[PDB]
Amino acid sequence: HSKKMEEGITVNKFKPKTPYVGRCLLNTKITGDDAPGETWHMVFSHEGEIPYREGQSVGVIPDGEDKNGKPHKLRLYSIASSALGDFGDAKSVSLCVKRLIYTNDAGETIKGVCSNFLCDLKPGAEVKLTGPVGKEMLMPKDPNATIIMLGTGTGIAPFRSFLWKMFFEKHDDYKFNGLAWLFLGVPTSSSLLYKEEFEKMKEKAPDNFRLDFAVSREQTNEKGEKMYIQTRMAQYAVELWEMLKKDNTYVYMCGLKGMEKGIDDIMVSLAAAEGIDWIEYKRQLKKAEQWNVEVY
Ligand SMILES: Cc1cc2nc3c(=O)[nH]c(=O)nc-3n(C[C@H](O)[C@H](O)[C@H](O)COP(=O)(O)OP(=O)(O)OC[C@H]3O[C@@H](n4cnc5c(N)ncnc54)[C@H](O)[C@@H]3O)c2cc1C
Repeated sequence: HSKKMEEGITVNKFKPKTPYVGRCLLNTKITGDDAPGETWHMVFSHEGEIPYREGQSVGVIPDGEDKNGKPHKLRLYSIASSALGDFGDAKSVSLCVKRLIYTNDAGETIKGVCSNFLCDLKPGAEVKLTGPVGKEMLMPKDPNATIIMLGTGTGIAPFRSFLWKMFFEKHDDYKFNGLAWLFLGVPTSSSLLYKEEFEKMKEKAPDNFRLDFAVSREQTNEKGEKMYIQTRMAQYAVELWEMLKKDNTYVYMCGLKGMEKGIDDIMVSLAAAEGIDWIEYKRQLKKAEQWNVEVY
């Protein structure tokens, strides 16, 4: 029994030993110059060979060899385009990639392998893909579901996937009529990803879509606290709490591993005020497919 759209999904049609070789169509930097670190939206051609669904991931094998002459290990990326894709023909796949740069123990700058390879791609370059992978983050079957989406940074990718399908496409068997509520936490305004597409979706389905941003370094709450995602959520504590108690409410969380703790921290308090132990309630939601997590 699934409450999610699990029927007929494809998984691992392509594998690390026999990846699908697609080509880069476009690669654009989607963060502003201010932004701490860059994020790029890149689109690849797959000619219909990767039949993915919204919520899934692909694996990427960056070109080159590891320190032992073997091929690099794959890295996973949530797909950021809906199943029809950014061109609406089902033949392309899009990624949202943050370029990883750090400094090691000796103070030397180190570029992360797959992220820099991807962010550096030029239209026409080839890229090795595996997958599709994943079941955790598939959409609910119920077209009148209340869907709450909590993302940080690149974790916006699967919710973009969802939202294109819900609001930018016409489907013969699916018409969303519920309430979708996205919270997106980023550090700067220059780090807001796809804001312009979400603003058009809001205009289109004002009654079906709610939108909240948490820009940590630029926003504060009354106490004067930094606006983190849990910080912005708390401002709607009563409402969210109420939503969580309904059977047709589904929560999805995606992004940096850290976000999980601060959210559990708000929730623990909301629940206890009600005589509810968050740890057990959360476990029951996870079991009923209502609390869906992918952090990395
Ligand atoms: C399910 C899934 C979905 C994902 N979705 C996406 C997505 O949509 N977009 C995206 O950008 N990424 C996403 N990722 C992350 C992605 O898979 C890669 O891990 C990321 O792009 C970096 O890999 P890389 O090859 O560039 O880095 P690597 O060359 O693998 O470098 C990684 C290593 O960097 C080290 N490191 C990182 N920061 C520091 C620091 N400050 N100090 C010291 N060491 C450091 C850690 O030791 C780590 O093991 C996802 C991961 C998973 C599991």
